[PDB]
Amino acid sequence: IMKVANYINGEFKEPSTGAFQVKTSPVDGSKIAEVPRSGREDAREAIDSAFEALKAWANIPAIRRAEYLYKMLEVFRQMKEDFMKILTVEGGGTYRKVWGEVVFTERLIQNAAELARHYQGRVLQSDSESTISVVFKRSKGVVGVITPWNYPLSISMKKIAHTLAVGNTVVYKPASDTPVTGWLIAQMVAKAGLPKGVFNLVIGPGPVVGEEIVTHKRVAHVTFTGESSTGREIAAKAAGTLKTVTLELGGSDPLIILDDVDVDYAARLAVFASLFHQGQICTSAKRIIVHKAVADKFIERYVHYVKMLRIDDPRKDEKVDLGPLINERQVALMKEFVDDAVSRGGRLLIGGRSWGNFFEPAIFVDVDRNFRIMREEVFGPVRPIVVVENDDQAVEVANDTDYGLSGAVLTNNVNRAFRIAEAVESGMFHINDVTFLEESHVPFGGIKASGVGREGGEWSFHETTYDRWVTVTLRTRRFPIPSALK
Amino acid sequence: MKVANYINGEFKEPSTGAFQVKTSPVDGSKIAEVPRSGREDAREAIDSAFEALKAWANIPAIRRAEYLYKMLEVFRQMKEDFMKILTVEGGGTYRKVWGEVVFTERLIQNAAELARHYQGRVLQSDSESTISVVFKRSKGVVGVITPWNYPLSISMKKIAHTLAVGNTVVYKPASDTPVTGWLIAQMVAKAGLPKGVFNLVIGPGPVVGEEIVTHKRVAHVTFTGESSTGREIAAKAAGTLKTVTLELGGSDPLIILDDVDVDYAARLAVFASLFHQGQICTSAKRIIVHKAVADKFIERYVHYVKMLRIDDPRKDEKVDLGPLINERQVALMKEFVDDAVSRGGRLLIGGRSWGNFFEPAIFVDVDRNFRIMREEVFGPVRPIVVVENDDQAVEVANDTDYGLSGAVLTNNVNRAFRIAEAVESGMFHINDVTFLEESHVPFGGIKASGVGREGGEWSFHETTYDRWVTVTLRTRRFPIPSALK
Ligand SMILES: NC(=O)c1ccc[n+]([C@@H]2O[C@H](COP(=O)([O-])OP(=O)(O)OC[C@H]3O[C@@H](n4cnc5c(N)ncnc54)[C@H](OP(=O)(O)O)[C@@H]3O)[C@@H](O)[C@H]2O)c1
Ligand SMILES: NC(=O)c1ccc[n+]([C@@H]2O[C@H](COP(=O)([O-])OP(=O)(O)OC[C@H]3O[C@@H](n4cnc5c(N)ncnc54)[C@H](OP(=O)(O)O)[C@@H]3O)[C@@H](O)[C@H]2O)c1
Repeated sequence: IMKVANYINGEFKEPSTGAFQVKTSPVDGSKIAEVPRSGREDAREAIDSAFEALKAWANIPAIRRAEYLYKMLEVFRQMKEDFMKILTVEGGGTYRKVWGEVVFTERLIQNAAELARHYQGRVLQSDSESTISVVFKRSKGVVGVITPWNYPLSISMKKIAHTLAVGNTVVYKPASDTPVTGWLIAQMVAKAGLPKGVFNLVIGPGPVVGEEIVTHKRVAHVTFTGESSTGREIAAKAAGTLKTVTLELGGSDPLIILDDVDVDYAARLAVFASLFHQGQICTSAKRIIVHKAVADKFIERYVHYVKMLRIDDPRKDEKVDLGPLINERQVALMKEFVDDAVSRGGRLLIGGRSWGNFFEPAIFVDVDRNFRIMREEVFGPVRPIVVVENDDQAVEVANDTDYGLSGAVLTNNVNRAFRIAEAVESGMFHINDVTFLEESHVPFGGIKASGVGREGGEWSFHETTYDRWVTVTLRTRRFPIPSALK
Repeated sequence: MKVANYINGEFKEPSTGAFQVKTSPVDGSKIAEVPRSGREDAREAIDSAFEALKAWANIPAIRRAEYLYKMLEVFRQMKEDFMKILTVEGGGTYRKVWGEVVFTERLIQNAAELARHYQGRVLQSDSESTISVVFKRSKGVVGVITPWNYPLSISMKKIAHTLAVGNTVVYKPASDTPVTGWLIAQMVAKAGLPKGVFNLVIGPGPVVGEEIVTHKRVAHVTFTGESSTGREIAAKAAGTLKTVTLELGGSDPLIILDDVDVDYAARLAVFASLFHQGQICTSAKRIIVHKAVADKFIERYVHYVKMLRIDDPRKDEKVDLGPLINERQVALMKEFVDDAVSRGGRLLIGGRSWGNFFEPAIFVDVDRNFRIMREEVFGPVRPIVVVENDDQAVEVANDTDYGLSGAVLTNNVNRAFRIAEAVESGMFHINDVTFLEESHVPFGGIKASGVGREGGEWSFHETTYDRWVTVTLRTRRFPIPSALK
């Protein structure tokens, strides 16, 4: 009953040119909706609207912004089943995946509302007599939000909800493969009645709409989640107007399994960590590293559970384990990974078939450091298992990557756990749990090629505000020039 | 005098043997031969810092604090040498260089005091049986690239705090102040810091600085300098996803309302606008006065400016202003004066120059199109603008691309706070100079003035990252495969 459109300055509307594109389902190729193909002028209109809305939005008390976010939370709760539907048909997520994403998104919006009133500055001791010295927190201004296709709702809303809570306005450009999720977000914001211009949605190509956002002089900050190469390009262009950035650029997270574990549980945990959402998760367990003393048993058990994974149309029922990859380019890439591994002498334990956008888990052993699946982020269900002889070796292999997002170790030994945790070069680490653990109010982010900054709760607030030192001097002073005085 | 790099615990010549002669801005006399290092010397320093990183970051903080307390001890014995070099090399007066040295002692001590106290967080987990904490970790090897105006205090704020928190350092001082940098390395060497923890490389920004900024093993660059340079650095830094701290100058407003002690305001304004010949990022560069006191203010201000004594800063302790750092700066100030005259500006006083010396040029009848209103004037040329009310004062104050500091002079609490809130700057001062600065406060700007904050724990935030770690104490069930069982 409704057309998909941009949302700019309180109004749903077509791109100025009227150009559109057809969004199809990765499940079966069927048509989902025609969507805007916006260009530079649509981006500019959104930026100007965000800019004009900024001062009124930033200057109201935090409690008023919290109120708007609680309204959004209310509307989101009403829209849950619409979001689940779209995440499944447009993004290819299974029922359990999209259910989890929606539950997390509810928690994120609530978290941002909860924290709005409580972001504190500092009162300082002055080294000088008769002076008051404090630090306020101020919003950065208009913030560009540029997001990916894998968890398009939760990733977008973590950025959007927290950025808004602290008095910034937003220009949001969703991934081209997930525009309907972006439009549903705009629907939610509009029904919650946020002031015009405070939130704007522009649907269009990254190299056009996104680049205008990154280079516009009125944008103060860009928060971006996507590929490491896209991020470095954005960071470079952002420097032109000295805007700050937050960048979460993918990972190749190590899951380290020691010899003292419950092997069967380790295998159940490893299967979930490595293959959930078809491995299309930035903090997926992309490189599995097992101690030789349990390697045979682990590999056997891991493959045993992988055999059970059910791959199907995710709309079929609630128990489907894996849906399709997002598009044909992803399938082609996964084929290259498999092909490279096999040609290098790698042992394909299980899997390898694809059809349309579907791609089965493909598990390898007997790999070395020059395999493409050891050297690159594998954003799909192709996974190497590496056998190591001791903990030093576990750490060496774990760190032999350009990335550094998350990581995990399974062991019951407190010494081995903590030593490995300290030595693994990552922004996040988890002992006895999956690599993709995530909470709404924790600092989520990486080091090395995985990007810059942290998002979640107050860490998001840190990214999109600045500290403002203000003093009051209560005494008159004498000055060193002109020395001829008095 | 001959000066060298300090790399991996050793004072050494650049590998080309290339050197150049540094002269005094005061009289053009020789001061020293200094390295003209290249990309290989920078690479060596970076490599040394990288190899020293693990051992330096992983010792307890109290150990790093001890080294800093030792640096403090050595610095205290070298004070006079720093003052000498700051005057002869940088052109600073006795009062200026004394102030910089006192502040530098405080900076080093502040970094030592704070090292053991930088805390992470223990969080509430939304999950059962889960411990959730956040550690602070060193970023790695940090490049520090510095300017010539306050070469000691600016360098040490960055150096000491960055070291305190377990980073190693590659330092490239400004080409006009390389002896200051060498003296810093002397201080570090005598404190006995482990080899490679701190490294000095003297050479051209476009060669040595470029290599630091683009090298794969550098984790962070902290930079103080011109806005244009900063933008180039930030762009280059993106190639390897290193983070940056940038302080890029200012065009700070000093706002004077009609309820002030006018004579006091004039005295304060002279100090704020013209100390170190206005070569301060937080100099009061645009003076904005309420019409009700403007005539009286302008007269008193010019009266005090008249009294300033400009001379060889080596002469005695009472010289008010020395020279500018070089002839390029004098030529720039002449451009500013030329533009103001051409636009109808009224030169109330000053403008005389000889060699690197320049007598403060004060203009009235200026408007928003003058270069001295539109650009950072890093030197002794200052406009005074007259406004009719507080709204206009704010409009003029914010009509700049910069946003570093600013100040308002008034006894009215409502006007002071409303003006402070409305002025777009990273720092603001009520009833004091624009260039107020302490060792442990967040110093930095917004808009074109740069990115990030330095000073105390704010320096720590810039050169560390947060690291979320959890321990899960229960086993759970997972959603795939659903067939389980
Ligand atoms: N670190 C994390 O927290 C994390 C978690 C989730 C996702 N991811 C990463 O995201 C990757 C996949 O997502 P993706 O394919 O969407 O990554 P992407 O190709 O880098 O694109 C991400 C977003 O940037 C836009 N874009 C492309 N070029 C741009 C440009 N020149 N200027 C501005 N924006 C531009 C894209 O728009 P278009 O769609 O129109 O091209 C999209 O909205 C994963 O491989 C993973 O690396 C990382
Ligand atoms: N915001 C603040 O805290 C603050 C306070 C003090 C000074 N300043 C600013 O600093 C300006 C004056 O200082 P400045 O003349 O030294 O500015 P600058 O020309 O930008 O140079 C600063 C430093 O950067 C180096 N440099 C030049 N090009 C480089 C490159 N391509 N890559 C890496 N490094 C490079 C310089 O080395 P070389 O000497 O070899 O060129 C110097 O060490 C003032 O105008 C003001 O804007 C700002």
